[PDB]
Amino acid sequence: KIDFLLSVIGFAVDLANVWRFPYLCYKNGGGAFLVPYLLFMVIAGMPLFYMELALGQFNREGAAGVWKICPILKGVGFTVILISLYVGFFYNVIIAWALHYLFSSFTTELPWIHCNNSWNSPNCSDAGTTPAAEYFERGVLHLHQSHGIDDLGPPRWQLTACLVLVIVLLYFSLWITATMPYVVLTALLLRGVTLPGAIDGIRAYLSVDFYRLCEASVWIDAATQVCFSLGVGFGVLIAFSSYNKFTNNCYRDAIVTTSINSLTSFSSGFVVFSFLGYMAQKHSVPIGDVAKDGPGLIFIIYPEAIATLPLSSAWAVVFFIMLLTLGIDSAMGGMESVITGLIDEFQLLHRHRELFTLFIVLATFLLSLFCVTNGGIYVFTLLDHFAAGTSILFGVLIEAIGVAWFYGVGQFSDDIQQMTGQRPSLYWRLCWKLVSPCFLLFVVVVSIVTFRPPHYGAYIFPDWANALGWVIATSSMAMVPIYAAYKFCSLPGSFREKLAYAIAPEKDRELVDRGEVRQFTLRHWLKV
Ligand SMILES: CN1[C@@H]2CC[C@H]1C[C@@H](OC(c1ccccc1)c1ccccc1)C2
Ligand SMILES: *[C@@H]1O[C@H](CO)[C@@H](O)[C@H](O)[C@H]1NC(C)=O
Ligand SMILES: *[C@@H]1O[C@H](CO)[C@@H](O)[C@H](O)[C@H]1NC(C)=O
Repeated sequence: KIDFLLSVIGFAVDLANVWRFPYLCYKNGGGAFLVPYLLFMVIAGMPLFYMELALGQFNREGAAGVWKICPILKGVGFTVILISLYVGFFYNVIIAWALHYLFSSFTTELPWIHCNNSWNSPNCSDAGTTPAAEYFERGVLHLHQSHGIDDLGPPRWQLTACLVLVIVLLYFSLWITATMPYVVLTALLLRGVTLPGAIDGIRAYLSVDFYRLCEASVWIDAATQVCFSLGVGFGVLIAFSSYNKFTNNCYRDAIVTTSINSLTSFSSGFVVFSFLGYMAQKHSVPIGDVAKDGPGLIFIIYPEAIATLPLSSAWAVVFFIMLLTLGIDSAMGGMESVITGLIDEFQLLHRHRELFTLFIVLATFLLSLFCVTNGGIYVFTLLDHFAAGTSILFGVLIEAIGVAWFYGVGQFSDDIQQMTGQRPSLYWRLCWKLVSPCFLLFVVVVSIVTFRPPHYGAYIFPDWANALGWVIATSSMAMVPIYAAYKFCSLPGSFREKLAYAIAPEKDRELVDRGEVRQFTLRHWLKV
């Protein structure tokens, strides 16, 4: 009971629900993003969470070692590793910013208050631009000294020192902590509720605009955010569930996890939009013109909310300590999963583990050094747009198609019944077989066909930036066909002989050899 309670609480609050969710909610309107989020969640987030839990718990192997049930579909074990590496590249800049803010918040006069600092412009408006946004973009990022993604400039030494500290802390780390976010968020929520002009920001939150529901960006954003929040599509759920006993049940875990995650996301968006409405009322501007729909929205929103609070310095220190802890936890989880999977896959990198871990850490630091330069927000935006999205949805769709069609929904249900004593009902089987793959395929095709170039406020990325982004997405996406070709060419025999062992499970060896392959009959495919 205590261990199970602490298990659900751990996944409840993370960097996805605190940082990315309000950004994507403000970008898409507020309710026109809430509707697709719930629609995609209740349909294809719980079934995939349950499927990943059961697969990991039964196979008792890592992200790549599970695929002995469909030997040809193993490139999705390296696709997820590449995706996690790409995410971890830009996942450290958030922690560097948090460290910078925590260090700079150790004073009696906060710097994001008034328009008298050396990093200000004649456009600054004290109750143009706000002092908090001007501080973030001109005294921390120094974005005004870069023309665009073409003109980056040398890295800054302060953010480089913060990055080095983050890297060493992560490497050496790789009751009180688990309850600080709840208290801090409750204080912020109460303060935002009891503020003038918050009702407008709440009305703008709980109101659906049908004109944006006919687009595609909001559907793609909701689909990607569901996977980012729940944790599916990264290969960490399978690795974690590899040690989840055998008799532990998975549907009860999935239901509670999904419910708590949804509640936390809703509360975070509520707080952010309430403060947005207050500031819009204060500055005599509409809610849609307060700030830019960029990744650094919380770093502009939250300093002002702390400033409107008594004893603002202590609250600032506590908030940024909490943010640093959350980022460290998420980064540790991702890097641990990547390293463990790579070590397990190759038996050569087992006598040399510390060297491999040091090499991975060094490479991640070197490739994350690109976002510390003057124009690093452009590289951050490009990575955020292109590392996840089409690649993660493609990997999730391939995993679902494999596990369901190529293996057997009935066989998966029989395995689950053997594991836990209860065979899944018709809702789960139908969702695994038909409902989820169709909605994933539609989203993938829509995302691929539609253009949607990235931008940062008013900067428009050139053609070569989009080409590079598509290159780095395709690099992760294209691990399935190459492994399929290698596996097909490695097996011996003829076309039928190779195809028999390429798709049948490794537990089916004694039966495929004696002229009996289950995947060669219509009844196997036509069953739900
Ligand atoms: C990209 N990774 C990040 C966030 C999503 C995916 C999953 C991974 O898991 C974390 C985690 C922490 C809190 C909430 C949700 C996920 C994790 C940390 C420590 C130990 C295990 C897992 C971290
Ligand atoms: C702003 O800065 C100037 C010069 O640093 C200083 O003299 C002044 O007192 C500050 N405040 C106002 C309200 O001008
Ligand atoms: C400041 O405002 C003026 C318009 O009054 C605008 O032309 C200029 O580009 C602004 N400066 C910056 C750095 O955005």
